[PDB]
Amino acid sequence: TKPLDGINVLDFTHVQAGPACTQMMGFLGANVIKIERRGSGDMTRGWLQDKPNVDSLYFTMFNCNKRSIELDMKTPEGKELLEQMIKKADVMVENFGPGALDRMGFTWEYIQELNPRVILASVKGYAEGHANEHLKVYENVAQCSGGAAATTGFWDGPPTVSGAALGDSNSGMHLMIGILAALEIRHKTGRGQKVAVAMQDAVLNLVRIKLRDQQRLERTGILAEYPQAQPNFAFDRDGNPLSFDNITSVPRGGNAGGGGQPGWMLKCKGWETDADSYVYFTIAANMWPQICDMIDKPEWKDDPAYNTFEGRVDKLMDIFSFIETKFADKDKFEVTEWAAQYGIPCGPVMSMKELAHDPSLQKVGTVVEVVDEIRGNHLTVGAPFKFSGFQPEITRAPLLGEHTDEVLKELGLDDAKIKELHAKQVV
Amino acid sequence: TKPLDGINVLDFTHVQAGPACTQMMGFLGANVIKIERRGSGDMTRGWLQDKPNVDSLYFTMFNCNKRSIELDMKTPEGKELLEQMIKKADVMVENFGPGALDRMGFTWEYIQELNPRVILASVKGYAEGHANEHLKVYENVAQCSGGAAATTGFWDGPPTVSGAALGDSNSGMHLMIGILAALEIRHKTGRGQKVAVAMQDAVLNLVRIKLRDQQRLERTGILAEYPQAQPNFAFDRDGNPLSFDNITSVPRGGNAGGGGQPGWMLKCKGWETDADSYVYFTIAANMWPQICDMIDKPEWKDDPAYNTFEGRVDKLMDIFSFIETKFADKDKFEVTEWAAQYGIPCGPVMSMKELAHDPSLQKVGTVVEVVDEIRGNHLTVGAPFKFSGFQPEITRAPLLGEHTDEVLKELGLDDAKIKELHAKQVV
Ligand SMILES: CC(C)(COP(=O)(O)OP(=O)(O)OC[C@H]1O[C@@H](n2cnc3c(N)ncnc32)[C@H](O)[C@@H]1OP(=O)(O)O)[C@@H](O)C(=O)NCCC(=O)NCCS
Repeated sequence: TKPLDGINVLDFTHVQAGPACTQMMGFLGANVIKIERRGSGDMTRGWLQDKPNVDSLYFTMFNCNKRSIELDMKTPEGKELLEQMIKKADVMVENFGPGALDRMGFTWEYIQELNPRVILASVKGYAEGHANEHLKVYENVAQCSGGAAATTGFWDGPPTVSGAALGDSNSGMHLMIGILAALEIRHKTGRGQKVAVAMQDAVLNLVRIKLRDQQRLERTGILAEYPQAQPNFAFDRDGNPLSFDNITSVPRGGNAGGGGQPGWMLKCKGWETDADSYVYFTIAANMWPQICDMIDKPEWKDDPAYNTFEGRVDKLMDIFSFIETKFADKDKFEVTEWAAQYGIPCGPVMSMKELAHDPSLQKVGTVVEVVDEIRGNHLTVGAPFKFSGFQPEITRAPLLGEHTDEVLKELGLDDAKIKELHAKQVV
Repeated sequence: TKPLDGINVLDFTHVQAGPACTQMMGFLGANVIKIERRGSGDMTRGWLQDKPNVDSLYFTMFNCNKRSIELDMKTPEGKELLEQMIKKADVMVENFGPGALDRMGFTWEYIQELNPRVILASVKGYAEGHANEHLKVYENVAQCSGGAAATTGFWDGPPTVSGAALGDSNSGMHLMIGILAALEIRHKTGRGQKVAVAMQDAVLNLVRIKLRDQQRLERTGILAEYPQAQPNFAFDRDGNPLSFDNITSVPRGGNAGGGGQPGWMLKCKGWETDADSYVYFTIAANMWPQICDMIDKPEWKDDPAYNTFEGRVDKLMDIFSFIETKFADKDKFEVTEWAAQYGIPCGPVMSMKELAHDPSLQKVGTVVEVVDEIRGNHLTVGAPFKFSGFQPEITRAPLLGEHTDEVLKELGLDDAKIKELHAKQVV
């Protein structure tokens, strides 16, 4: 009915990486109890707010399907409460930076003694045992540490950060694989495990195709399909030409295909006026004829300077310029619909405005209107996994300490034991 | 002792998205049996080969921990073998493009009739029921459909793809979450499920913070922390300033922070000839004092134009421009180490060559040497999740059809039948 119904998650996480993971577990039915610092709670609450003294969108789009309890974990009575909650939890999730939980008294070793069944899941910057184990890491630092930044953007520009959250949310989703894997192993052992994802490794996993390319480069000295391998196409900022004579580490390739077969980002009508008025167009080698028909170049079906991967390298960027020319007069949608007639893989650059209001994404539950009576409704990204046997029921993100008392009742605490704790500045 | 021990995966997948997912399952212990086209098989085998007549690195770095059987599924005899295999399978992963398996005869409904326990997992371009459900989609096409390209690169350049495989490996990791969540649910119901991830939605899920930004922009007309909101810093290509006056959809922000904590990509010594000689440098709020001592500008500790996020977010670029000057004569690693002395969140852009031979990434098992006695050893990325109770065991990718016979014999077949199928050109 819902894969994580009845899994309870003691969630210590803050910001993006850890909360993204617990939220998505929440969307699959887990009972996520989020533990927050007394007074402020999760930073994201006060970051980039749109209305004052209202939880930010940063917070709400990463914290639906959870309850909040405030807790000072430095206090004798808070540690006592934690022990009870650990005994009821299936997974504890944390992204606190190294040794921190151990310093609260909750080493993996003691946790095992409190609940041999509980899984301990962590996000960190670097793996345990890495020389950089101790370094401090946010989204873009991890994109840098993991290879994305070096391999993204252009040959004549800097390393470029990706808009997508290659380091926070992607670590989050990786962690969520770890957690589920550990739940799968517990069915056979009766025991919990420790599991950790490092932002660098999560990034690296997504840039695995670039570690393909580094080895290709080391062994052959060239990467035929990169723009720098087309003679006198690519120039550094001083007008000097670029080739694989000089390159010993995988370079930026602009809008080249990557793991996609050859491709490029082509202008559509209005690109001067509209930043996102562009398609991506792919030359699959198996599609050469189809493409010649579309662009009205029958002469290129048989010329061997044009009809194999190999002949095409001499000229790839000239081909792409010539295709661009046909799109000169059509918006990205006309171009995608035209391309689709030929089966060619080609699609528009969707702007975020287009995405936030697309009827298709709301039909399938991928953009979702969350009903929030307190802060006002708001959009969010649902579950990118679709299942035959159930639908996520997303509900609004918790207010600070909203559920503190309700959670203490589920633990078995009389109403005056709760009164004590508020006054003691534990909760 | 290995989370997917005894899970049997009927793997139909090719290229990157699907295989990434089944490979990672194989690392966690799954019995992955890859079905391949008679004669050529997975097209990655012959795409960017480094040695002739040898499976490429693209194939080997996405197809460890699997066996190969060749099979013609359009044949009566091959459908019969498929039915037998589906009855032994726990999960059946596919990325064929829509309706394809249904046309082979294996609709979800017949599959259930064969095995009410099997999970059917799919990668698709767009979600079932989306207007674009039928479009063909590779890596960078999905990056475009999902919002990443629109929000990646610079305000004065084109939408830009990421070097990270946001569309393929990303999608395959999200699928892997769907698969594990379905295995968790099957312990409770005894039943399999259908599960699908669309590349558009996998991308969009990593781009959630950009949906936060769209809504902030819609509600307030401005994004204070984006470069375009510091007066006269940002210019479009032909001499004209840029502001949020004109911007209704989240724009490209160069190497801005992404979140609530501003950062930039900063030149280090050697940048004019070394593409990856840069550092990312994040102004955390709490860390401004320490930033002021590393810099040796102590005037900024009490100047309110300088010591608050509100004070800071109109001179932000001037500030990075001056921190950058401190780094002109030091490298990457020097700068980072200077910055760790103050717990400042700063790190190097790692190059792919630095990462390919980094000793830490090899010690923690994230870059792993694969022992491949037929093609030569090669590197690959291993498990990004680290577990206290087991270690993945990485084992080389299969030769086309290497395991056909072996797998037919596990299907209870007879050595006469086997040699008949080879001859009948079905295997
Ligand atoms: C995000 C990150 C950089 C934030 O750093 P930070 O502002 O220093 O916050 P910390 O996580 O280190 O926690 C602050 C301290 O207060 C403690 N603390 C936090 N909440 C508490 C509470 N509810 N009660 C008592 N103590 C608490 C922590 O144990 C920690 O203790 P310490 O002084 O012994 O180190 C850090 O958590 C991190 O690098 N984690 C891994 C990677 C990551 O998630 N970063 C990207 C952000 S999405």
